[PDB]
Formats: sequence, structure tokens, C-alpha cells
Amino acid sequence: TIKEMPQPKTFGELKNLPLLNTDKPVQALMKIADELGEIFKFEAPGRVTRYLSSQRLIKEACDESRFDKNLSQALKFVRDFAGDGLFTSWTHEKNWKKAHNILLPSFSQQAMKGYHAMMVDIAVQLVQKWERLNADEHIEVPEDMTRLTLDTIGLCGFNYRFNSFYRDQPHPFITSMVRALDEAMNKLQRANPDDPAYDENKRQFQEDIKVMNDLVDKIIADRKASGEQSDDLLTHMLNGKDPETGEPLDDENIRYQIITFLIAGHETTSGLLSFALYFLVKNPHVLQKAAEEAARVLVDPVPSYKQVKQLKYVGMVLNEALRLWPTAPAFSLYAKEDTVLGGEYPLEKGDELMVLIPQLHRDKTIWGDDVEEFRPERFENPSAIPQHAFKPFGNGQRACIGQQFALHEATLVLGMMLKHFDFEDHTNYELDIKETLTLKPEGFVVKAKSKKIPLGGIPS
Ligand code: HEM
Ligand code: NI
Ligand code: NI
Ligand code: NI
Ligand code: NI
Repeated sequence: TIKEMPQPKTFGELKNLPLLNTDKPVQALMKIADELGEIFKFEAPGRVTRYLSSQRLIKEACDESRFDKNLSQALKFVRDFAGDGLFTSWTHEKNWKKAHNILLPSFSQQAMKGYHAMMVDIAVQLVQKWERLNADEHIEVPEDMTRLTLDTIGLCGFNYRFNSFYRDQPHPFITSMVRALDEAMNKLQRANPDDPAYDENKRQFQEDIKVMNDLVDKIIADRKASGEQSDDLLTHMLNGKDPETGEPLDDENIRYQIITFLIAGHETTSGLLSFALYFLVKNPHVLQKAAEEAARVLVDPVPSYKQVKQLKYVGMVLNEALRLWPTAPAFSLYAKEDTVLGGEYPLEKGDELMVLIPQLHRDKTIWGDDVEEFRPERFENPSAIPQHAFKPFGNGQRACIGQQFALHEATLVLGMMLKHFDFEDHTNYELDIKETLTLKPEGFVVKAKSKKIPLGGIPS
């Protein structure tokens, strides 16, 4: 039964563009979803896309035989600095499968065991800082989670220390990164982006790229200026060869990979740890249930790989946090052939679909009526969750290659945070979600009162 595609207010030759003139476009797209239903068309000057919000429709969207990952306009803009990398490349492009096969073993279960030692190295530094704060000072959660995650990916992946905790204002790379993603977004708003009115936006943009590129040259420098025998992410980028083609990645792609993993490998993780702590301090005895498990399991000075893997309720909180507010709230898809979505909406070959992940996770027919409440107990048995009902890490082969990396780091850190500290909502903080393609709460502050539990000495 062919249904006609519903669509919000149109605005002349700008179509649906003036509907997103906020710094919270995704949150605006969510409000539209509650208004028009499970699917709606969003038209732009040169773009046409369809946002999905129901598990039923997204179920078929995740069918790889019918749909493949599409570069949305957001990703097409990120490709200006991410380029031929693993995040902003087409599936049919030569370098995706080439880099996928080379870098996938770097995220195997055996690789995760190797990262753990360095993950605790950075996680302890986080505890060190909070332990050494005077009683009056505030804890800036998103700023310090950014310090935690950036140092972690740089160390575990590239054997490189940003030393963000030894820095006052955020790392020069972070400033360039945030401004770049902030420039990728809002450019989605410009009707004529090539209008010279945004010339200062462009030249500021390619200055930030130069900064990111300068960092890459230094990571390669420290590596080639060896340096002990290594076996991390960068080691495989330089030496790894694709079994199917026998070739190693060319340097133009390698630099694109480093940029990709430096940004994609910490930004969304930082937001998650920020969102999680927010939902914990907002839900007291849920935080209590989680605080106990940390104290009950982590019975040593520093956590082990086995101990993090058995912090099961902590992972439930992280997933429930990923449910209500996925830090990567959308991924795009295109129809490989002509087909009919949900037996109602006909699609041309190449038509784009945007999976609005927050509204997916708020499907009342999947989770119930308490879609807004924070119940980590939903993830008691993951078996009881329908297929493609909960996808904060994308879909299929184009899914997040560092999902285990994030979840382990997010569990390891949050566990130590609950073991060593009690937390207080210093303000009656009202959630303000800042959008820079990704999602991260802004101006979130707390105060930690130590339990005075000592550490080890992070030796490995
Ligand atoms: C912590 C929360 C994270 C979330 C919510 C998240 C989300 C996602 C999503 C939705 C995709 C699919 C992109 C698309 O389909 O357009 C993706 C892919 C990817 N992610 Fe993550 N991610 C997270 C953490 C990480 C971490 C820790 C890494 C570490 C390297 C990482 C690296 C990547 C890479 C390289 C891809 C592209 C892989 C490919 O296309 O083959 N992400 N992620
Ligand atoms: Ni019918
Ligand atoms: Ni104060
Ligand atoms: Ni290797
Ligand atoms: Ni409870």
C-alpha cells in the first residue's frame, strides 16, 4: 500500500532548510519526528533525504543486500579533512576494504588485552587530577573526559602522549577539531556555501586542517624515528598489507586514517562518558547500584582486563546512556536498487535514508512508555532486544570498528570513577546538548568527594 511521503513546512527555493537554523539540528529533527511520524522527507537546495525513526523501517534499512552506507552531506563535508579514510569512504571505494582488512585485526579481542595497560595509564591520570583538587573547585566533566579519551586513543593506537592533563586549556588539536566539526555542521545550513561571505570560514577551516596535519607528521616522526618494536594501530597502517591485493596503504591514505582515528576514536567516547555521569547524578539510587558494583568487583588498586569485562551493570548504564542520547545520532544509507521500504514507500536507486538513532531508541513499541526515563535494567538480557532495535554503533560491515575499544574504555574509566569518588550535582544542572555533528553535553559540572582509596602504580 503506497503511502505518500509526509514532509514538514516548506520554504520557497530553500525547501526545508530554514527549519534547521539552530545549533541543535539533530534535536530539531527529533521534534519533527514526534510530529510527522516514523518517516519524512527533508529537502535542501541540492539534497533530498528521508529520516527514519521507527524500528520497523530501520529494520529493513539495515538490510545490507538492499541498502549500503551513504555519505550524507555531513560526511561529504568531513571528507574534506577525513578524506579517503575509514569513516568517510564509500564501500565500493578501493581503500575501504583495503584498510578494513588491514586495521580490523588491530581491534581483535587479543588487541584489546594489549590496550588495557595503557588505558589504565590514562585512566589513573584522570583519577590523579580529581584526587588533587581543592575542596572549592569544580569538575568540568566534558572537558576532562575529552582529556581522558584523546590521550587514550593517541597512546593505545599511536604510542603518543598528548598529555592533556598536563595542559590548562584544551589541546591545540581539539580546538582545531571542534571548530572543524562545527564548520562541517552549520555549513549544512548555507544555501550558497561558495558565496564569498564564508571565505573567512573556509580559510579558518583549512588552517585547522594544517594543525591536524602537523600533528600527524609528528606522530609519523616519532614512529619512524624509532622507537621500540611495536604492534598497535599505527604499526599496521605502515606495515600491514591487504591479503586480497597484497598492497600496503599509500601515505596519502595513511595520513587520512590517523586523522580519522584521532577524531572518531575519542570524540563520541568523551560524550558518552559525559552523558553517563549526567544520568548517574540525576538518578541517585541507580548511581548507588552502580557505585556498589565498582567497589564489589574492582578489589585491586588498578583494574584488570578481566575485572572490566565483569563490570556488567556499568556496561548496562553505558548502553542505556547510548540509548537515550547516542553521541553519533545518525548514519546515512542509500538504496542499491529500486525498492519499496516497509511495503509503503517506494525508493529510486540511490535514494538516501537517514537513520535518526535517538528516535529509534525512543520507539514506544519496542521499549515501552518510559522511553524518556533512565532505566539501565532494560539491558538485563541483550537477547530480549529485537534485531536492529538498538544501534548506537551503526550497522553491518560499516559498523563501528572501535566499539569494543570504546565500551571497554568507557567501562574501565566509569568504574574507577565510582570506586574512588562520590558525586554531587553542584548546580541543578539543566541538560544543554551541544551539537557538532556528534552530541556532547555542555557546561556540565560536578564536585567529587574522594573515598580516599589509593592506587597502584600503573606498571606494564
Ligand atoms: C563511543 C561511542 C561511539 C559511537 C556512538 C560510534 C558510532 C559510530 C557509527 C554510527 C559508525 C558508522 C558511521 C556511519 O555509518 O556513517 C562508526 C564507525 C566508525 N567508528 Fe565509531 N563510534 C564510537 C566510538 C569509536 C571508537 C572508540 C573508535 C576507535 C577507533 C571509532 C572509530 C570508528 C571508525 C574508524 C568507523 C568507520 C569504520 C568503517 O566504516 O569501516 N568509533 N562509529
Ligand atoms: Ni499494501
Ligand atoms: Ni561552587
Ligand atoms: Ni600485527
Ligand atoms: Ni532501581
